[PDB]
Amino acid sequence: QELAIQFAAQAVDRNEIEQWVREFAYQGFDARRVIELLKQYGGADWEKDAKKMIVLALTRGNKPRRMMMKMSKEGKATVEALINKYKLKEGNPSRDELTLSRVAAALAGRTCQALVVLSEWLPVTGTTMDGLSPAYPRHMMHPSFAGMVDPSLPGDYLRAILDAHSLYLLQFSRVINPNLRGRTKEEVAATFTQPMNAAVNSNFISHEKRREFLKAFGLVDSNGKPSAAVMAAAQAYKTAA
Amino acid sequence: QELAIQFAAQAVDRNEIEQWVREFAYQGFDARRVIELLKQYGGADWEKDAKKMIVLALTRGNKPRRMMMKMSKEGKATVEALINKYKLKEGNPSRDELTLSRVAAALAGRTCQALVVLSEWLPVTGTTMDGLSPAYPRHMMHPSFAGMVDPSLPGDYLRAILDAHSLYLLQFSRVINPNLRGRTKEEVAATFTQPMNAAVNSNFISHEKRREFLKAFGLVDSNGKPSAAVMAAAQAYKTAA
Amino acid sequence: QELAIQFAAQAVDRNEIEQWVREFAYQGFDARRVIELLKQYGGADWEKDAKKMIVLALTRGNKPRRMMMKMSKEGKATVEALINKYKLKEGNPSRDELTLSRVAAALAGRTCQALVVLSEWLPVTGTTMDGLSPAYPRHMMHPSFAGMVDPSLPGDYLRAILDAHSLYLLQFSRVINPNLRGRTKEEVAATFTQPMNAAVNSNFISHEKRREFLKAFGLVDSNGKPSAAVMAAAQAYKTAA
Amino acid sequence: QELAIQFAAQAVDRNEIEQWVREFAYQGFDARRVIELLKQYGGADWEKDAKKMIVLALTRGNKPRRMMMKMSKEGKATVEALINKYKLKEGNPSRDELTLSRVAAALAGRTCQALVVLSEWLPVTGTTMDGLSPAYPRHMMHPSFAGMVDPSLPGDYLRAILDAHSLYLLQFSRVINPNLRGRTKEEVAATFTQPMNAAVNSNFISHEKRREFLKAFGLVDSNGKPSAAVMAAAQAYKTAA
Amino acid sequence: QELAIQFAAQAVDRNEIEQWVREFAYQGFDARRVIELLKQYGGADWEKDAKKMIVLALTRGNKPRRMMMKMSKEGKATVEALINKYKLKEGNPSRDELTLSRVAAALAGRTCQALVVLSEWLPVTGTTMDGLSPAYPRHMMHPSFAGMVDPSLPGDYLRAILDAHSLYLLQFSRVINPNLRGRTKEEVAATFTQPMNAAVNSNFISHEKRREFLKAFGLVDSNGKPSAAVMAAAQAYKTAA
Amino acid sequence: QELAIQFAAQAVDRNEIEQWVREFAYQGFDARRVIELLKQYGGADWEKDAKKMIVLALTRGNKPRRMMMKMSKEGKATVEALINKYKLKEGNPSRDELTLSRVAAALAGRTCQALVVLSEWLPVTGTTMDGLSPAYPRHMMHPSFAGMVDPSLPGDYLRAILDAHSLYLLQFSRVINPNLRGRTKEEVAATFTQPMNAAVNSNFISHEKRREFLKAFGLVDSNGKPSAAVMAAAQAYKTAA
RNA sequence: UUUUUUUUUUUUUUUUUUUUUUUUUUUUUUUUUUUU
Repeated sequence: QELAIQFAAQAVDRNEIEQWVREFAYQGFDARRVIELLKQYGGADWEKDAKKMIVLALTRGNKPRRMMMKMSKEGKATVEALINKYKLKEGNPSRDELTLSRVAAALAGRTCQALVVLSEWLPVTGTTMDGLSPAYPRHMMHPSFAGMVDPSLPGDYLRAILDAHSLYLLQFSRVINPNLRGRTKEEVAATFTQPMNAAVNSNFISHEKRREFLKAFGLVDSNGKPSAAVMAAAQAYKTAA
Repeated sequence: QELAIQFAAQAVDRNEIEQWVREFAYQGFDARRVIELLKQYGGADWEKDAKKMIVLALTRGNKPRRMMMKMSKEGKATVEALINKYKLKEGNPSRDELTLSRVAAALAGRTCQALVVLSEWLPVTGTTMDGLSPAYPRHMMHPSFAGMVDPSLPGDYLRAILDAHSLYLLQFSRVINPNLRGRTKEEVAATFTQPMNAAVNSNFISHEKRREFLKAFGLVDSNGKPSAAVMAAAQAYKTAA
Repeated sequence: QELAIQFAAQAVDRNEIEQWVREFAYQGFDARRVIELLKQYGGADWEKDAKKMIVLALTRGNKPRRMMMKMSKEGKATVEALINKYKLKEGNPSRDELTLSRVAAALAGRTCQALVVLSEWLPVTGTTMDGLSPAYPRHMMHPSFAGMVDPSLPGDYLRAILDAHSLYLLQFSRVINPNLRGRTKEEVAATFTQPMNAAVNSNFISHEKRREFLKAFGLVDSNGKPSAAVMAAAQAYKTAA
Repeated sequence: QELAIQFAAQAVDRNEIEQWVREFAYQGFDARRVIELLKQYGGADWEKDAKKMIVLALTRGNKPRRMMMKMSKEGKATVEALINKYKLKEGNPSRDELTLSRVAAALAGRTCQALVVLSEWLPVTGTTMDGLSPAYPRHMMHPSFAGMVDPSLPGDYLRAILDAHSLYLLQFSRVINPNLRGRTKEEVAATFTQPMNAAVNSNFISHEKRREFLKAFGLVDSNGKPSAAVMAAAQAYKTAA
Repeated sequence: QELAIQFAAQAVDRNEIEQWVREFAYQGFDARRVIELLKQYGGADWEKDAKKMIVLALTRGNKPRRMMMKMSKEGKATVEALINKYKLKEGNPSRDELTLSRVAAALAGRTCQALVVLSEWLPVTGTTMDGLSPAYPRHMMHPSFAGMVDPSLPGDYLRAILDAHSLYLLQFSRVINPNLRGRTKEEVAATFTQPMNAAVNSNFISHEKRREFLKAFGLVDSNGKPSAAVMAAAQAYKTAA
Repeated sequence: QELAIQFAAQAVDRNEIEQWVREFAYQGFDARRVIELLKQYGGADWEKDAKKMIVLALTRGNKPRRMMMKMSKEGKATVEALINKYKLKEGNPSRDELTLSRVAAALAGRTCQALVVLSEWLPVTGTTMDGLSPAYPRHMMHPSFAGMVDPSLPGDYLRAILDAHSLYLLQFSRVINPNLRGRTKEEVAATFTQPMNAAVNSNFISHEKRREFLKAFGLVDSNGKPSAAVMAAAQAYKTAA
């Protein structure tokens, strides 16, 4: 009956396992087919509407019918136009459905750049983040930044980017979710660490191209070492409450 | 399909984003509507009644029907006269509605000045605040002070004003809300930091005019550096329980 | 629309605000009404019955019908005689109504002196308070003592009297209220600090006359500095659980 | 109206207050009523049965019908004989009713002496108490010991006896009451301090006679100073968890 | 009425109290009844079946009908044969009833020796106990060990054996009782300290014979001083969580 | 009656006890039944499907119907075929039923080898484990590793492997179980230590064969001493929160 | 001298939240609690 030893003695095929992990992957976040659906509904005006949807998701939220209740007449007409065109939903729906958070996650490059302008209009302001860590990087102030993180970066550097980004996520998750307010750092960390690592390890946008974005935003140097601003934020998360 | 890199490589238009944030803005509070409604119901006697309502909201509270139960005959007639004229409500109602807290928040300048006289009649007395931080600024002893804070001030100075003001808010929020009494500093901070930052970043009263008020109250010097009293209160909040 | 600056630029009238704070004060002014009602129902025998009501409120409680259930035949007749004459009630009723706690609060001078005799008959004994702070002042062992506290006293000294008195209130509030037993020092403090400060800042009995009582009880010296017994009790409250 | 100063200036009559406190006293315990009922049901064999009831309450508990379920045939007949004769009950009944705890509390002198023999048969053994404080006084190992404590003893000495006695109460109350196990020393203190002080300040057995018992048990010397064993137990309670 | 002083002045009869404590003892003294019942039901094959019942109670538990559900066909027949012969029960039944835990408790000498062989088959393994205290005594790894403890041993030595044994009980009680998992060291201690002390102070097996067993197991030396392994485990309980 | 001493004086037969522990063992024989059922449903294609089920259980989870909801068309396909063939269930079912966790536990050899390829796809990534302990062993990244642990290894070495493996289990159990997030290290340890020790002490795969696997994975040397990576992870668990 | 638990637990690019929260010279509890 002890024939499992022979099954274990078998040489592991690296690519045979790589085929099944991509097949049995946690699908739902879409990312690559978000752009496929954006051009399907939007057509030619998909780029202008995507820019509108990034500002909308960053300042207000993910639920479009809830934010429409407390909004201006000018906003009410523009938001409803996007819901009836792109068939936008709220929460975590199917693979073929679109949400405001999914549009911001797929176009992570434009989203991170928009955070420099939209600094004091976010649920967690830049001044609040500056209090925890002096001169906190504005580009890290959204969960979609995890899609811009290069996993090929060295261990100490990769952890320094993720720990600095987790400082915002700790504050942000407690603001948007009221039942996580009383819960400790470790309890809050367990809710955002899983979708964060999934966005870093996603095959969408190559390792070299992702590294170029981090250099352009002024997060890492020519080699890959993070800036003093990132290092201070990563150290602040270690002693955070 | 990976054409999102080209969309991300695009230079972000600062003013194009500024147009949409004002369009998709959160329709809440608005200090302009309060003054517009005060002159609509009051007429000419709106300034004298506003002075009465600021003192009423400072010493008693926001609920007018609840405070009327335990009040003198002189007060009962004057308070009911304001409810039937200005159509005053309790809690968080619609944009077209008025509350005692909204009147005190819109006219933040007069409210701040009234705290110097009404020091020992507040829920949190000046002597109690003096125990935590020696010679605590009396002008910071109301959540409406956030509307007098200048966001154009340097980072270190802007945080010093907000941290000093948060020392009162920590004590005040635990007094008016009984379920926040047992909860830690971080838990209490999360409830008042959001409407505080919204009042600082609000377009009502220019950055230069707001800076003049802080100088007049004796909080900041000719340049913008806060006084020793403000600096001690900001340091006290860092080590607060 | 930004005309609130002109309303704020107005010079604050100290006495105009002083008129409205007394008008919009909590209830239709206490203490004075109690003595006015005591002479109205009692007549000439009001002083002897007040002495009886002080001993009754200090040893038993505020509810007269509840304490009558577990009392001697001699007590049952004397207590019922006071209820039918002075129309005594239980809890927090209207301005024109009388309670055993209100009689003890109005005549704070006689109440504090009675605590020296009635030391081991209180819910919190003198021996129990002497364990927390060596030689705890017996005169502070009732919430009515707040009416004998002089607010004109220097900041450091005024806080020393209130912190020493709060050490008793922390123990007393947890004894009379069972749901406050499990709650921390900060949670218990928030329930008694509000009516305590209201009795200190009350206009009943002059600042100079109140200072004379504290000197007579042996709490403060000829100038206003509290005794070693008061200073030790104030320090004990800072490290109290 | 400020004529309360004249009422307060009056010299407090020690004896006049002493008359009303005994008149308006709270009834719950019995002491005199217990012995009156023991001779009423027992008659001549009341002294032999009281000795049996002290051993029964000390080793087993207060509930007689519950302890009979897990007892020998010899015990079952003797215990039931006491229930049918003295009409013994369980819990906190009326003044005219008797319980095993009330018999042990009324005859505190015999109960404390029985603890020397019944040392390892108690819920909290003498060896367990020796671990907390070396050579712990055996006479203090029952809540009925509070009835033997002399309140006329000096402050430092009176607190030393109560703090040493509370060391047992802290362990015992957590053993019999399972919901008090998780609660801190201060939370446990609040449940036993009220009936403890009531027994100390009770008029049953004079101050001089109570002092003689403490001297006979070897707790205090010829003057009133407690022994090294009591002093060590009082110091152990101050640092107890 | 104060005639209790005369009743207390009476000389306490050591043996008169000793008669009633044995009469009013807790029905659990089955140490004699178990062996008496094993000889009645089993007969001559009682010694072989007792050895089987010790291994069964140590590895599985005290519920014979519950453990039979998840067991081999060979075990199912042997276990059911013991239940139908000795009339074995589960839980806490009457005096003249037998349970797997009662058989292991009565024959404590064989049970403790079986723990050396059955080390990794217990609910709490020997390797787990070695992590808390290096080289933890295997003979102490069962609540029945309390019946092998000599109470005539010196105070410091007696406490060292009990504190070392309590380290296992703390780990064991939390494994078998799931609601005790979240509860602190003090809460768990209160549940096992009472039946532990009862087994130590039990008259079954003389003080000298009990001391010989502890010497034979290698727990105490020729005089009575415990080994370095026992001393380390007693120190580990003091700093345990 | 005290004849238990003679029964205890008897020399314990090591193998006589070894016969009864295997007879009165928990369950039938798990791990053996899994392979027996895999060949029963699978037949010849059981080895290829087992490799697919290992990758599926490691990356997603134990519930097959829940993970199918958020998966690709290619993924939804291969998973549903395995449920209808092997009759796969979710949770803790009967002995004759199969789960994804049971397949991974029985074939522990290939499961440990799959973790060097699938490091960043696990709920707890390798980079996260590297932060707690530098260069954490990738073969210890699953609860099924306990089945590869050799119990015949020396005490200090055996504890070093289990303490290093417990570092992952502490992080993993808090990720998959949300109510264990707030609970301390000791509370989380009590839930995984019991099934861990059961897999180490299990008779499936001999002690010598298990030792060969740990040498092949690069965990222990030629004798049995663990590597510096394992020693650092075991030390990290001792100071872990 | 009781409690006898079980290779289990499989969570999720989302939980997107609001210038709000306005509490009270009040609260007046009782030699009890007796667990295995």
